[PDB]
Amino acid sequence: ETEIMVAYGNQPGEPIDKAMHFWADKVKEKSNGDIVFKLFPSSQLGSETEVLEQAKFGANIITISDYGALMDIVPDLGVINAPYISQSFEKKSKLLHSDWFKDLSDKLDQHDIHIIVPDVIYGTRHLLTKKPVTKPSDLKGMKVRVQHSRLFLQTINAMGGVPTPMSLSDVYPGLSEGIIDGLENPTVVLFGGKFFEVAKNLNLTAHTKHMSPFVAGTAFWNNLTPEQQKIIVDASREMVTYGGGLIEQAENEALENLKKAGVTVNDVDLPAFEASVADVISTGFPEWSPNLYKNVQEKLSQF
Ligand SMILES: O=C(O)[C@@H](O)[C@H](O)[C@H](O)[C@@H](O)CO
Ligand SMILES: [Cl-]
Repeated sequence: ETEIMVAYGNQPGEPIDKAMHFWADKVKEKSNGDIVFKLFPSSQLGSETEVLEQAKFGANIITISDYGALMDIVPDLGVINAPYISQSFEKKSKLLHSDWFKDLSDKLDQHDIHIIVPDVIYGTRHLLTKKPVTKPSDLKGMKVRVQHSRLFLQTINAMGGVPTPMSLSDVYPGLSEGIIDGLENPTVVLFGGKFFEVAKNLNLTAHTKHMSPFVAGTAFWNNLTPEQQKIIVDASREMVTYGGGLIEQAENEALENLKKAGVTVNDVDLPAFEASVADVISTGFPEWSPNLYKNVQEKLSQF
Protein backbone atom coordinates (compact mmCIF):
# COMPACT_ATOMS: atom_id res chain seq x y z
CA GLU A 1 0.00 0.00 0.00
CA THR A 2 0.95 3.65 -0.44
CA GLU A 3 0.89 5.54 2.85
CA ILE A 4 0.62 9.31 2.82
CA MET A 5 0.86 11.49 5.90
CA VAL A 6 -1.67 14.31 6.10
CA ALA A 7 -0.54 17.35 8.13
CA TYR A 8 -2.53 20.26 9.55
CA GLY A 9 -2.65 22.48 12.63
CA ASN A 10 -6.28 21.92 13.67
CA GLN A 11 -7.34 19.91 16.72
CA PRO A 12 -9.24 16.61 16.64
CA GLY A 13 -12.95 17.19 16.12
CA GLU A 14 -12.55 20.50 14.27
CA PRO A 15 -14.11 20.77 10.81
CA ILE A 16 -10.75 20.47 9.05
CA ASP A 17 -9.98 17.35 11.09
CA LYS A 18 -13.38 15.86 10.27
CA ALA A 19 -12.84 16.69 6.59
CA MET A 20 -9.46 14.98 6.53
CA HIS A 21 -11.01 11.84 8.00
CA PHE A 22 -13.64 11.97 5.28
CA TRP A 23 -10.89 12.31 2.64
CA ALA A 24 -8.88 9.44 4.14
CA ASP A 25 -11.84 7.11 4.32
CA LYS A 26 -12.84 7.87 0.73
CA VAL A 27 -9.37 7.35 -0.69
CA LYS A 28 -8.98 4.06 1.20
CA GLU A 29 -12.38 2.93 -0.06
CA LYS A 30 -11.95 3.93 -3.72
CA SER A 31 -8.39 2.50 -3.90
CA ASN A 32 -9.48 -0.70 -2.16
CA GLY A 33 -6.72 -0.23 0.39
CA ASP A 34 -3.97 0.75 -2.03
CA ILE A 35 -3.86 4.34 -0.80
CA VAL A 36 -3.92 5.06 2.93
CA PHE A 37 -3.81 8.43 4.68
CA LYS A 38 -2.33 8.72 8.16
CA LEU A 39 -3.57 11.90 9.86
CA PHE A 40 -1.38 14.24 11.92
CA PRO A 41 -3.51 17.00 13.47
CA SER A 42 -2.27 19.56 16.02
CA SER A 43 0.97 20.24 14.12
CA GLN A 44 2.35 16.80 15.03
CA LEU A 45 4.69 16.61 12.02
CA GLY A 46 6.01 20.12 12.71
CA SER A 47 4.99 23.70 11.88
CA GLU A 48 3.00 24.40 8.73
CA THR A 49 6.05 26.02 7.12
CA GLU A 50 8.43 23.29 8.25
CA VAL A 51 6.17 20.60 6.82
CA LEU A 52 5.92 22.31 3.43
CA GLU A 53 9.73 22.08 3.37
CA GLN A 54 9.65 18.33 4.12
CA ALA A 55 7.12 17.86 1.30
CA LYS A 56 9.08 19.89 -1.22
CA PHE A 57 12.01 17.60 -0.58
CA GLY A 58 9.99 14.51 -1.42
CA ALA A 59 8.42 13.31 1.81
CA ASN A 60 5.18 11.37 1.50
CA ILE A 61 3.17 14.27 2.87
CA ILE A 62 0.02 16.12 1.90
CA THR A 63 -0.17 19.28 3.99
CA ILE A 64 -2.47 22.21 4.34
CA SER A 65 -0.73 25.39 3.26
CA ASP A 66 -1.66 29.03 2.75
CA TYR A 67 -1.83 31.23 -0.31
CA GLY A 68 -0.33 34.09 1.64
CA ALA A 69 2.58 31.84 2.56
CA LEU A 70 2.90 30.46 -0.97
CA MET A 71 3.22 34.02 -2.23
CA ASP A 72 6.92 33.79 -1.27
CA ILE A 73 7.10 31.49 -4.33
CA VAL A 74 4.34 32.66 -6.69
CA PRO A 75 3.37 36.14 -5.53
CA ASP A 76 -0.01 36.47 -7.18
CA LEU A 77 -1.46 33.53 -5.22
CA GLY A 78 -1.44 35.76 -2.13
CA VAL A 79 -4.42 37.81 -3.33
CA ILE A 80 -6.85 34.96 -2.86
CA ASN A 81 -7.34 35.74 0.85
CA ALA A 82 -6.52 39.44 0.67
CA PRO A 83 -8.54 41.38 3.24
CA TYR A 84 -12.18 42.15 2.34
CA ILE A 85 -11.76 41.04 -1.27
CA SER A 86 -15.00 39.05 -1.24
CA GLN A 87 -17.62 37.99 1.26
CA SER A 88 -18.46 34.82 -0.74
CA PHE A 89 -16.79 31.42 -0.29
CA GLU A 90 -18.73 30.29 -3.34
CA LYS A 91 -17.31 33.02 -5.60
CA LYS A 92 -13.82 32.25 -4.33
CA SER A 93 -14.39 28.57 -5.18
CA LYS A 94 -15.20 29.60 -8.73
CA LEU A 95 -12.13 31.81 -8.90
CA LEU A 96 -10.10 28.81 -7.75
CA HIS A 97 -11.25 26.82 -10.79
CA SER A 98 -10.63 29.65 -13.21
CA ASP A 99 -7.84 29.87 -15.83
CA TRP A 100 -6.29 32.77 -13.87
CA PHE A 101 -5.77 30.32 -11.00
CA LYS A 102 -4.73 27.36 -13.11
CA ASP A 103 -1.84 29.41 -14.55
CA LEU A 104 -0.57 30.26 -11.04
CA SER A 105 -0.90 26.59 -9.99
CA ASP A 106 1.11 25.58 -13.09
CA LYS A 107 3.76 28.17 -12.11
CA LEU A 108 3.89 26.74 -8.55
CA ASP A 109 4.36 23.17 -9.87
CA GLN A 110 7.61 24.28 -11.52
CA HIS A 111 8.80 25.47 -8.10
CA ASP A 112 8.30 21.93 -6.81
CA ILE A 113 4.98 22.28 -4.98
CA HIS A 114 1.65 21.01 -6.21
CA ILE A 115 -1.81 22.14 -5.16
CA ILE A 116 -3.96 19.02 -4.98
CA VAL A 117 -7.12 20.78 -3.86
CA PRO A 118 -7.49 24.55 -3.80
CA ASP A 119 -10.78 25.46 -2.24
CA VAL A 120 -11.24 24.03 1.25
CA ILE A 121 -13.37 26.46 3.26
CA TYR A 122 -11.34 27.28 6.37
CA GLY A 123 -13.72 29.93 7.70
CA THR A 124 -14.02 33.66 8.42
CA ARG A 125 -10.98 35.04 10.29
CA HIS A 126 -11.62 37.34 13.27
CA LEU A 127 -9.36 38.97 15.87
CA LEU A 128 -9.13 37.37 19.34
CA THR A 129 -7.45 39.72 21.79
CA LYS A 130 -6.90 40.37 25.47
CA LYS A 131 -8.61 43.77 25.31
CA PRO A 132 -11.59 44.85 23.21
CA VAL A 133 -10.95 46.05 19.66
CA THR A 134 -13.72 47.90 17.78
CA LYS A 135 -11.62 50.15 15.50
CA PRO A 136 -8.09 50.22 14.08
CA SER A 137 -6.84 52.76 16.64
CA ASP A 138 -7.52 50.12 19.35
CA LEU A 139 -4.75 47.93 17.86
CA LYS A 140 -2.19 50.68 18.59
CA GLY A 141 0.98 49.01 19.82
CA MET A 142 -0.83 45.69 20.24
CA LYS A 143 1.31 42.68 19.44
CA VAL A 144 -0.99 40.62 17.27
CA ARG A 145 0.23 37.18 16.23
CA VAL A 146 0.15 36.10 12.62
CA GLN A 147 1.37 32.90 11.03
CA HIS A 148 4.33 33.01 8.71
CA SER A 149 2.52 34.80 5.90
CA ARG A 150 3.48 38.00 4.13
CA LEU A 151 -0.19 38.63 3.35
CA PHE A 152 -1.30 38.56 7.01
CA LEU A 153 1.81 40.35 8.34
CA GLN A 154 1.07 43.27 6.01
CA THR A 155 -2.70 43.09 6.64
CA ILE A 156 -2.35 43.28 10.43
CA ASN A 157 0.20 46.09 10.04
CA ALA A 158 -2.26 48.07 7.89
CA MET A 159 -5.12 47.35 10.27
CA GLY A 160 -3.07 49.16 12.93
CA GLY A 161 -1.42 46.41 14.96
CA VAL A 162 2.10 45.13 15.49
CA PRO A 163 2.23 41.81 13.60
CA THR A 164 4.22 39.16 15.40
CA PRO A 165 4.93 36.06 13.28
CA MET A 166 4.82 32.71 15.09
CA SER A 167 3.75 29.14 14.52
CA LEU A 168 0.30 28.07 15.64
CA SER A 169 1.64 25.69 18.28
CA ASP A 170 3.51 28.57 20.00
CA VAL A 171 0.51 30.91 20.17
CA TYR A 172 -1.11 29.68 23.42
CA PRO A 173 2.08 29.92 25.52
CA GLY A 174 2.87 33.19 23.73
CA LEU A 175 -0.39 34.63 25.01
CA SER A 176 0.07 33.19 28.48
CA GLU A 177 3.62 34.54 28.76
CA GLY A 178 2.58 37.98 27.45
CA ILE A 179 4.76 37.80 24.34
CA ILE A 180 1.62 38.48 22.25
CA ASP A 181 -1.73 40.16 23.01
CA GLY A 182 -3.94 38.33 20.53
CA LEU A 183 -4.23 36.52 17.19
CA GLU A 184 -6.66 35.94 14.40
CA ASN A 185 -8.49 32.91 13.02
CA PRO A 186 -11.93 31.49 12.47
CA THR A 187 -14.08 30.77 15.55
CA VAL A 188 -13.74 27.00 15.12
CA VAL A 189 -9.94 27.28 15.18
CA LEU A 190 -10.01 29.75 18.12
CA PHE A 191 -12.24 27.42 20.11
CA GLY A 192 -10.31 24.27 19.19
CA GLY A 193 -7.04 25.79 20.29
CA LYS A 194 -8.58 26.91 23.60
CA PHE A 195 -7.18 30.37 23.03
CA PHE A 196 -10.27 31.68 24.92
CA GLU A 197 -8.53 30.55 28.10
CA VAL A 198 -6.02 33.41 27.65
CA ALA A 199 -7.69 35.98 25.34
CA LYS A 200 -11.36 36.80 25.85
CA ASN A 201 -12.31 39.47 23.32
CA LEU A 202 -13.57 38.18 19.95
CA ASN A 203 -13.71 41.17 17.62
CA LEU A 204 -15.67 40.47 14.43
CA THR A 205 -13.39 42.04 11.89
CA ALA A 206 -14.24 39.26 9.42
CA HIS A 207 -11.19 40.36 7.48
CA THR A 208 -10.63 37.13 5.52
CA LYS A 209 -13.01 34.55 4.09
CA HIS A 210 -10.20 32.03 4.19
CA MET A 211 -9.73 29.46 1.43
CA SER A 212 -7.19 26.66 2.00
CA PRO A 213 -5.09 24.56 -0.36
CA PHE A 214 -3.73 21.12 0.40
CA VAL A 215 -0.42 20.52 -1.37
CA ALA A 216 2.35 18.00 -1.89
CA GLY A 217 5.85 18.18 -3.25
CA THR A 218 5.91 17.61 -6.98
CA ALA A 219 8.72 15.06 -6.48
CA PHE A 220 6.38 12.86 -4.42
CA TRP A 221 3.13 13.67 -6.21
CA ASN A 222 4.48 13.00 -9.73
CA ASN A 223 5.80 9.59 -8.73
CA LEU A 224 2.30 8.45 -7.79
CA THR A 225 0.50 6.60 -10.60
CA PRO A 226 -2.03 8.62 -12.62
CA GLU A 227 -4.72 6.31 -11.19
CA GLN A 228 -3.78 7.05 -7.55
CA GLN A 229 -3.65 10.78 -8.35
CA LYS A 230 -7.16 10.73 -9.76
CA ILE A 231 -8.56 8.86 -6.73
CA ILE A 232 -7.04 11.44 -4.39
CA VAL A 233 -8.26 14.40 -6.47
CA ASP A 234 -11.74 12.91 -7.04
CA ALA A 235 -12.04 12.25 -3.33
CA SER A 236 -10.80 15.75 -2.51
CA ARG A 237 -13.73 17.26 -4.43
CA GLU A 238 -16.17 15.35 -2.24
CA MET A 239 -14.10 16.35 0.80
CA VAL A 240 -14.58 20.00 -0.12
CA THR A 241 -18.38 19.59 -0.39
CA TYR A 242 -18.50 17.62 2.87
CA GLY A 243 -16.43 20.25 4.64
CA GLY A 244 -18.75 22.93 3.26
CA GLY A 245 -21.51 21.14 5.10
CA LEU A 246 -19.49 20.90 8.32
CA ILE A 247 -18.48 24.56 8.31
CA GLU A 248 -21.93 25.96 7.41
CA GLN A 249 -23.13 26.10 11.03
CA ALA A 250 -19.94 25.10 12.80
CA GLU A 251 -18.68 28.69 12.79
CA ASN A 252 -21.77 29.99 14.60
CA GLU A 253 -21.73 27.00 16.92
CA ALA A 254 -18.13 27.81 17.86
CA LEU A 255 -19.11 31.45 18.34
CA GLU A 256 -21.70 30.29 20.89
CA ASN A 257 -19.16 27.92 22.45
CA LEU A 258 -16.71 30.79 22.81
CA LYS A 259 -19.32 32.92 24.62
CA LYS A 260 -20.21 30.09 26.96
CA ALA A 261 -16.55 29.85 27.91
CA GLY A 262 -16.54 33.56 28.75
CA VAL A 263 -15.51 35.32 25.57
CA THR A 264 -16.96 38.77 24.96
CA VAL A 265 -18.06 39.31 21.35
CA ASN A 266 -17.48 42.79 19.97
CA ASP A 267 -18.92 44.22 16.80
CA VAL A 268 -16.38 46.39 15.02
CA ASP A 269 -16.41 49.47 12.82
CA LEU A 270 -16.18 47.49 9.59
CA PRO A 271 -16.00 50.48 7.29
CA ALA A 272 -12.99 51.72 9.27
CA PHE A 273 -11.34 48.28 9.11
CA GLU A 274 -11.93 47.99 5.37
CA ALA A 275 -10.59 51.53 4.86
CA SER A 276 -7.46 50.71 6.83
CA VAL A 277 -6.33 48.23 4.18
CA ALA A 278 -6.99 50.36 1.08
CA ASP A 279 -3.32 51.30 0.62
CA VAL A 280 -1.81 47.94 1.42
CA ILE A 281 -3.95 45.99 -1.07
CA SER A 282 -3.01 48.44 -3.87
CA THR A 283 0.73 49.11 -3.43
CA GLY A 284 1.75 47.21 -0.29
CA PHE A 285 2.73 44.06 -2.18
CA PRO A 286 5.11 45.38 -4.81
CA GLU A 287 5.75 41.82 -6.04
CA TRP A 288 2.09 41.51 -7.24
CA SER A 289 1.12 42.09 -10.84
CA PRO A 290 -0.27 45.57 -11.47
CA ASN A 291 -3.78 46.08 -10.07
CA LEU A 292 -4.08 42.50 -8.92
CA TYR A 293 -6.62 43.05 -6.11
CA LYS A 294 -8.94 45.11 -8.25
CA ASN A 295 -8.60 42.62 -11.12
CA VAL A 296 -9.52 39.69 -8.88
CA GLN A 297 -12.19 41.72 -7.05
CA GLU A 298 -13.85 42.06 -10.41
CA LYS A 299 -13.39 38.47 -11.57
CA LEU A 300 -15.18 37.53 -8.38
CA SER A 301 -18.05 39.76 -9.56
CA GLN A 302 -18.79 37.90 -12.81
CA PHE A 303 -19.57 35.04 -10.43
O1 LIG B 1 -3.45 30.31 12.46
C1 LIG B 1 -2.78 29.45 11.85
O2 LIG B 1 -1.54 29.31 11.84
C2 LIG B 1 -3.58 28.46 11.01
O3 LIG B 1 -4.94 28.57 11.48
C3 LIG B 1 -3.47 28.89 9.55
O4 LIG B 1 -4.12 30.15 9.37
C4 LIG B 1 -4.15 27.82 8.66
O5 LIG B 1 -3.50 26.57 8.91
C5 LIG B 1 -3.98 28.22 7.20
O6 LIG B 1 -2.58 28.47 6.89
C6 LIG B 1 -4.47 27.09 6.28
O7 LIG B 1 -4.78 27.70 5.04
CL1 LIG C 1 4.15 28.84 10.44
